[PDB]
Parts: sequence; structure tokens; C-alpha cells
Amino acid sequence: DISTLPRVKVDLVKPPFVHAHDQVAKTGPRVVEFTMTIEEKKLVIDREGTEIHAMTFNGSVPGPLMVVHENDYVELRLINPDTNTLLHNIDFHAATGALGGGALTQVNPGEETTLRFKATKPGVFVYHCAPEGMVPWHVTSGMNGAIMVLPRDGLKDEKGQPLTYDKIYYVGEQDFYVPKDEAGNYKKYETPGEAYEDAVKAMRTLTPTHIVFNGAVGALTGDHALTAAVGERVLVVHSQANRDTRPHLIGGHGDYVWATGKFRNPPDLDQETWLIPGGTAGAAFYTFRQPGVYAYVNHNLIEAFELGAAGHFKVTGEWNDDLMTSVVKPAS
Amino acid sequence: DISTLPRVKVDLVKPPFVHAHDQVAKTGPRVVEFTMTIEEKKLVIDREGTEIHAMTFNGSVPGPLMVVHENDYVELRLINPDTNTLLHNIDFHAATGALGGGALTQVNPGEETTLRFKATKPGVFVYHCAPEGMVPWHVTSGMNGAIMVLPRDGLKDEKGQPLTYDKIYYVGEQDFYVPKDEAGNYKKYETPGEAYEDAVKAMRTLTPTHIVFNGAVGALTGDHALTAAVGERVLVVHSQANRDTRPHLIGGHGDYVWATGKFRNPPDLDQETWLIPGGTAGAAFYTFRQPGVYAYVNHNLIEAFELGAAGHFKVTGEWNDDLMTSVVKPAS
Amino acid sequence: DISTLPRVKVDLVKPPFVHAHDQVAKTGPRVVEFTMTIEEKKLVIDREGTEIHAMTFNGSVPGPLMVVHENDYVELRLINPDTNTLLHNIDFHAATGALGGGALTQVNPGEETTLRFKATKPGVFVYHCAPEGMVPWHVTSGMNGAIMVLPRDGLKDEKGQPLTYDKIYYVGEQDFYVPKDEAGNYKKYETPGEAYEDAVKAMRTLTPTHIVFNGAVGALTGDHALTAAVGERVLVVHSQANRDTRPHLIGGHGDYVWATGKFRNPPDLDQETWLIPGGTAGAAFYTFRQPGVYAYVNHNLIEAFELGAAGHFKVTGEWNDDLMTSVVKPAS
Ligand SMILES: O=N[O-]
Ligand SMILES: O=N[O-]
Ligand SMILES: O=N[O-]
Ligand SMILES: O=N[O-]
Ligand SMILES: O=N[O-]
Ligand SMILES: O=N[O-]
Ligand SMILES: O=N[O-]
Ligand SMILES: O=N[O-]
Ligand SMILES: O=N[O-]
Ligand SMILES: O=N[O-]
Ligand SMILES: O=N[O-]
Ligand SMILES: O=N[O-]
Ligand SMILES: O=N[O-]
Ligand SMILES: O=N[O-]
Ligand SMILES: O=N[O-]
Ligand SMILES: [Cu+2]
Ligand SMILES: [Cu+2]
Ligand SMILES: [Cu+2]
Ligand SMILES: [Cu+2]
Ligand SMILES: [Cu+2]
Ligand SMILES: [Cu+2]
Repeated sequence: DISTLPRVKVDLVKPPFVHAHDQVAKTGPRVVEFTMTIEEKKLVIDREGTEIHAMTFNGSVPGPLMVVHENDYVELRLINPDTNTLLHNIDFHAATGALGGGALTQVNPGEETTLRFKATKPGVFVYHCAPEGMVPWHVTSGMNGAIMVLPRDGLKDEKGQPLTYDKIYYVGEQDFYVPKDEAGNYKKYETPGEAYEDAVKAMRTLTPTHIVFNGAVGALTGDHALTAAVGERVLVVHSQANRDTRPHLIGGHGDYVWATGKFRNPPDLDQETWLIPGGTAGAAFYTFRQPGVYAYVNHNLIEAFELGAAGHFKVTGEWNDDLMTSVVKPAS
Repeated sequence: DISTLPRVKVDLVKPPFVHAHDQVAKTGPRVVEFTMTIEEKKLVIDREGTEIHAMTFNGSVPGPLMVVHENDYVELRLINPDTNTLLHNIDFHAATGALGGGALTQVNPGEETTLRFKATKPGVFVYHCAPEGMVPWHVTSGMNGAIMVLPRDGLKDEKGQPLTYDKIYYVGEQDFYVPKDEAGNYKKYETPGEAYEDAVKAMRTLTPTHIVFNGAVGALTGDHALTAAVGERVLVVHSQANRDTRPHLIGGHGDYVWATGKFRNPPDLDQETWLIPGGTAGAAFYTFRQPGVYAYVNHNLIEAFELGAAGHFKVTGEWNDDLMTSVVKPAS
Repeated sequence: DISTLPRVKVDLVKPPFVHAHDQVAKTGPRVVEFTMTIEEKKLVIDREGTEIHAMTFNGSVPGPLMVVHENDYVELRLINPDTNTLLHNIDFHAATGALGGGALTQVNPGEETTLRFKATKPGVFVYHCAPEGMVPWHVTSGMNGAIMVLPRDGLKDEKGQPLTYDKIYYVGEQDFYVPKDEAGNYKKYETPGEAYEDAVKAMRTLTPTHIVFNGAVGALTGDHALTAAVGERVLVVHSQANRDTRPHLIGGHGDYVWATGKFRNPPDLDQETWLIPGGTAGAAFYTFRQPGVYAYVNHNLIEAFELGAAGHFKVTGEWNDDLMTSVVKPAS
């Protein structure tokens, strides 16, 4: 009987940050309530000023990470305000039935809906919009995110001992297919609807024009670099709703990796690079051992460095010469 | 001594259906005899009437699933009738030696041959035609299928307890590279031989024009949807002879997945999406928990919804509101 | 204290061969010293005479395999002679800190440097050049290799029993993106520097013109085929620094496969094909059971047979009719 279960309202936060949660559950099963507002908006995705009509959950690409525990209920109030122009919906890969909730959540502009589902399987999972006949266009316009369903007793290593993270970041990687004119210049439209037939042609090339983390080339750099400290245990959740990716932390490793993101399986150890298939979320646990700048990339290095799929960590603390040292610095 | 072993003749069936077999073996090792006839035929692959000269085992794309047990012998009589125009052969990834049988099975039109091999490794495996100098053209013209070598005691979960399926389907996914004129229109040829140099150029783009399940856009829809009932345990074998795929059951999961298809390994659990590398067969076990329509797709959603890699399940039975429910239906 | 550790100088060998080493360590931890000289040179990559300005470690594509044990120190003297034109460096995915050594190893022409790092994680790992702002261009010009860090007690199977290989080969697979004129002909440049803006445009297509093993179409064929004997246990290390590959031994299997190359994980068994993600090295162990010719390919068969990603094994010994036999040879 759901009516006797505690309810908790959670306020979501912008990626790459994640809302406050407990790793090990301090309550029984709950109904966890979330609200998301669909926003269609113009987004500048690169240094050159290229603009798309993005379709977002809660104003961001990716949409925010939701965090619950195994056998909680998720109750999502989904709002499509009448300033939007398109019909949207939501499919949770975490959910069982009705196309992941897609069949039940169709909202025209000016409508809302509330969906509930039981989170029966532990793991990180993609959610994405999937309206009838326009699925890839919505998804590749930025309308995806992830949800993490933690085991009730938190994460475990390959031997079953606890793994506790100190920080958690969510990296959503996005393939965009911006239409081009005859010569190769990116096209512009006043509305999302205008772009549709050009979008389909661009998608069919199977060749994205931009691949980005957190909505833009260079979004996770500078002032917006991910931070940590030597000694900290960091969990990086990474999703790709449509295309394969192969993450790599330059100067580090994936100590414990769930490449396909499902925590009932033992993690892979000591990964240099791991494959997250399109339509999946993965998670990698790392303990920092050296300070400095790290690049976190898709290790198709063309995708990383030409198309945008690169971000930075800045790590503070003490250098360990035993691990690495310059014996003779560059010289004649 | 093979001459003392029982022989059983098996009649193959058209995909997505699979011939009758026993999961747990009720006999000792057998010589299992199959016959396949090569058919070169015109196939319409999409809604627009695009026609290719397909190369098939037994008239279908994919070729039929063959089912044996570990340490049976497979004896295949392969017939290339003189109504065909090309030389064909067969390579079984299940087999050891002579290029998977490829070196021993070269049949011009009007020839036949009989190959025997011992099925020493349990798993689902691709078979495909591979004639000297024309390998990718035959394979990407539809000349591939799979074989399942069950363990003698059937399938097991990650703990080693029995897993028994109630139904089994075979989904062959096919990348086609149909040649285009200057403007983008698909070309037509009277014979397979005519298309050859145009086929090579199209292949070299590495960009397929169509990606389909069971030979055509929409082949596993409507009257041809896969069916099941709530409570049934379904095994879906999925092969891709040439290109990576990432299957996903929309509204469900892969409860137990052998993504690279080899049953001596423990399955991955609770998968949302899994990667089957080109040149591989995989298998996913699911128990249906909700009725309704499910889409089974390659979760590169451009590949799925624009290029054709989508099919349907129709599942009968009782809705479970505990798993999912609409709290407030779409409204103002 | 490093100064009390034995030092051993190792002379590297050209791929696909690997320098002499011990599988099980016969000493305590050592500082293992290597020297590599960067060579920029013209390379002919295909049968048609297509020429690139390759960037190599030690004159080869790939660079040579380095072999150490877990908790050795690697000390690399890296020389960039003044006959080169570009700045290079080295990133080891085996190493922890400073972008894998990349930040510490920047050498202009006429400079050298010596880097030391502790090999803390067992596995096969990629190394590649990665200069600031020119990373994909150097890597896809051939500037990558691998290092193997063996466990101190050698390799183990999925049950933890020893696995001993009799021979070891290193296959580096390389994606090249040679620029084309308007009509599709490959362009030529007098220097590496000339090609730069054309290289970037070619890379951005994400479509390689050639995919090769060991630097050229047909490099591991004929006189240069890999050899073995029936009964021998062979380890094939395979790396791809930038793009996914899916190796397959035609007529054989991967008995024990570490697809993502990290030996603390149990191997996958009985693989037909396995996925090595771009930015990764993998390793596959096979025992030959039949003589004859085997093809070792990327099983995107367009990549294999049209673009160059195919090599040969020639295996000597006794044919086993029990495994495979032609019952009725091709005939009317
Ligand atoms: O500004 N909305 O695309
Ligand atoms: O769009 N809210 O009713
Ligand atoms: O789905 N593309 O990797
Ligand atoms: O294939 N996706 O990088
Ligand atoms: O499902 N990946 O742990
Ligand atoms: O009709 N045979 O291509
Ligand atoms: O083609 N049958 O002999
Ligand atoms: O082999 N192409 O994914
Ligand atoms: O990369 N094959 O979808
Ligand atoms: O080989 N995959 O279970
Ligand atoms: O000959 N050096 O590119
Ligand atoms: O370039 N050697 O000093
Ligand atoms: O990274 N390309 O498979
Ligand atoms: O996707 N690389 O073959
Ligand atoms: O990390 N692969 O065994
Ligand atoms: Cu939408
Ligand atoms: Cu989906
Ligand atoms: Cu054929
Ligand atoms: Cu094959
Ligand atoms: Cu370089
Ligand atoms: Cu790297």
C-alpha cells in the first residue's frame, strides 16, 4: 500500500552536479517526487557561435541526474509549458512497461502529467524523450539524461566490500547533427519546427557535427572544470542516449568500472578506456593519486579534440615522485 | 567412431522462428544433418520499393538459426543450384579449421558439398558466406545467419542454476549499402554481377543506407510482431555479421545477457542496452512483467527509426500498477 | 629507494615481434630502461603507392611493444632528433599523473628527455604521442604503440590456474585519414606540416581511408605472415589508439580474451569476436588445433577486406578430421 509510504520531494540540480542523497539507505522504501519542466531554447554549442534549437529537460543538456534507491517509487511530475511548440514525453530505461513510461506521458504544450514507477533494478540508466515518429530528433536535440538507482546498501567492489564515493559527477555526452548548406556552413532556423526535414537528412549521414559534454564545446573547462583532491574517491556517471562512447581519464584510470552501468554485476578493474554503448549509462570509480590537470575524453580523439568531447579535472594536493617523475627534463 | 552415432535430420524454419529442439539434451552426441539451398533473389527492403539483389541461405535474410548441442557433429549439405550466378561458400564461426569451413565449401552454380564439423564450444555464433575476394559484398547482401550450440545441460544463470526459456526468437540485423546516383537516388541492376563496382564504392563509405531486422524495414511489425505473454521467459538471439549493434527492449530489459554470446561465461544482469560487436551473435533472456506493445531496437536511434532497425513485441496479459502507473493523465 | 634497485636495459624489436621477457618474474622489482627515437618518415600504405608522412616511435607503425612486470619502474629515454620537424611527447595509459607523462615529455627537434613511472596496474595499455592542440593528428599519423605490464606471477585463467603462452605477437591497428581532392584522389605533400589543415578536414569526416595492421595493407601476409604450430599457445596483443575494432581469427577463436586488456579481471572464454574500444589494448590467447592458413581480421569486413585490416597466420602440423572434414567435396 503506497499511501502509507513516506514521500520525499527532491529538488534537482544542474549537471555536472548531482542532488544530495545517501549512498546507503537510511529509510525504508519511499515515493521520491521529482518535477521537471520541459524547456525548448536556443543554445550556442561551440566557439564559432553555432546555434541550435535544443529540447531540454529542466533547461540543461543533459537533463539532471535523478538519484533513488532500489525499490523506491519514482513519481515524476512532467510539465510542458505553453511557451513550447512541440509534443514531448519521457521514456525511462529504469522502468518496466508502457515503453518506459513513453506511452503514458505524452504532453502537448500547456499540459502536464505525473508518472509513477517502481525502481526494481539497480544501476545507472538513461531517460530520454521519445515521441511517436520524432524519436531520434528529440534525443539528438538534447532531450536526455540519466537516473541512478543505488542498491539499498550502496556500491560494492568485485569481492563485495563497500565502495564509498566522496564526490559524484554526471557527464552527459551529446551527439549533435547540425544541418549544413552545400559548402559546409551550419544553417539557422527561427523555430525548432523549421529545421525538421534538414535535421532528418543530417542525422541520416550518421556523422555528427559536434560531440559535447554538458551541452557545449569547452563546457567542463576553466572555471567549470571538475574538481577533486588527491585521496578522494570520485564517481563519474557518463551517459550517451544515441551513440557509442569510450571514456578515458588522461593521467588516470577507471579503478572500478560498470561500463554498461548495472550494479548487480561485478565491476571491471583497472580500465584504461571502457565502451559505453549508445542508449546506456555507465559509471566509473576513481581514487586520485596525483595532483594537476586531467583531461576526461571520449578516446576517439577526433571526437574529443576536433568535435568537442573533452573536459577537465583540476586536482589539488601533493605530487608523488615514486609514481612518476621527470629524470631528465626536455633539453639538447 | 562417427558411424555408430545416431543421425538426425532437422528441417529448418524461416526466421524469426527457430526449429524445434531440446534445451537439455535427451540423447548422447549425434550427427545433426541440415540442408541449405542458396537462393539469389530480388528483395524489396523498404517502404519506397528499393530493390536489391540479395544473396541468401535458404531464401531468407538472415539465414535460418541452426540449433545443436555441445559436442554434436553438424553435417551441412550446401546446395548452389544452377539458377544462381555466383560462387558461394560458408564460414561457421562455431567451427575450428579451414577458415570456418570456407576453404572446403566453394560451390559454383550447379554444385553441392557436404561439410561436417564438431561443435566444441557452446554459444551463439555467426555463419556467413565468404568467397575469396568478394567477402564483404556477399555478407552485406544478406548471406549470413547464426548457429546456437547449447550446453548439454542447457543454460545457466550467474550462480549456475538452470535458466529455461519458454520461447526463442532469432533477430538477424542487416546493414545494406545500396548504391546511389549523384543526387542520392538508389540504383537498380538486372543482375547481382552488374552492381559489383558500385557496391564496393558504397561499402567504402562505411555508411549503410538501410539497417533492418529480418530482411526489410517493418518486417517484425504488425501481423509479423513477435508475441509473448506476461510471465513467459523469452530468449532473443541477435546477430550482426559485419557492424556493431546495441539492442534494447523498449519498456523492458535484458535480465540475463550474453552480449558476445558465449555460454561458458556468466551472463550480465539487468542490462538496459548491450553491445554486440560486428561479427558476433548475442543472446538476451527476458521475463515479461507487463502487457502491451514493446519496441526492440538498435539504440542508435537514427539506425532504429530512420534506417529501419526496429521491431515490435505484442505481449498479452495483466497490467501491474505497482510497477508503473499514470497518477495524473496528460491534461491542462 | 630506487637507487638500490637493479637496472636492466632492454633493446626493443620491430612489431609484430616482441622483445624477450619472462612471463613469471625471476627477479624482484627493477628499473627497466628503454630508449626510443622518434622518426618522421614517408610511408607507402597500400598497393596503389599512396604515401603519407608518418610519425613513428622507433621507425615503425605501431611503435614497439614494451614488456615489464607489475611494480617495476619504466624509465624511457625519448629522443627527438633534429632531422624531425615537429614537437612530440608521450602519454602512457599505464602511468598515473601528468597526462600519462605527456606534460613532462615535450621534446622539440634536437631534444631528449627521460621519464620514469611505476607500473602499478597489470594489463596491456596504449601509449601514444599527444602534443597540445595536435593530438588526433599525431596519433592517426601512426604515433602509438602499447606496453604490457604482466602480473609478477604471469597470466591466469578464470579459475586462477596458470596460462603460459608459447609465442606472442603484437598487432597494432591503424586508422589513417588521407586527404582527397574533389574527385577522390589521395593528395601528396613534401612535408608533414603542409598537410595539416587538409588532415583536420579528413579526420572530421570520421571516415578512415585505410585501416591497416602493422603500417600497411598486406603487411602481415606472405613472407610476413604470423606463424605457429598445432599445439602452440599463442598470445595476440592488439591495440587501437583511436577507433573501435573487433578482432576475429578466421577458423579459430579467442580461448581466453581480455578484450579491454586488464589482467586483474577474469578473461572471457570462447569468443568468436571481441570489441576493443578505441584508446585500448586487448589480448587474446589461443591454442591452435588445426594446420593451414588463418586470417586475423577486424570483423567489420569492409574494414578488413576493402580498407586493409587483415593479416594471416600460417600454422604447421597435423589435420584433425574429427574437428572438421569435407564429407562430399564440391561437385555436380
Ligand atoms: O527558443 N526555442 O527554440
Ligand atoms: O502546463 N501546465 O499545466
Ligand atoms: O552508435 N554509434 O556508435
Ligand atoms: O561510435 N561512436 O563513437
Ligand atoms: O552492467 N554493467 O555492469
Ligand atoms: O534475382 N536474382 O538476383
Ligand atoms: O546443385 N546440385 O547438385
Ligand atoms: O563495425 N561497425 O560498428
Ligand atoms: O556502429 N554500428 O552501429
Ligand atoms: O561471450 N559472452 O558471454
Ligand atoms: O620524411 N618525413 O616525413
Ligand atoms: O636529440 N638529442 O639530444
Ligand atoms: O571510435 N570509433 O569506433
Ligand atoms: O567503429 N570502428 O570500426
Ligand atoms: O579489462 N579487461 O580484462
Ligand atoms: Cu521531446
Ligand atoms: Cu531508449
Ligand atoms: Cu555467397
Ligand atoms: Cu566471419
Ligand atoms: Cu608526435
Ligand atoms: Cu590516450
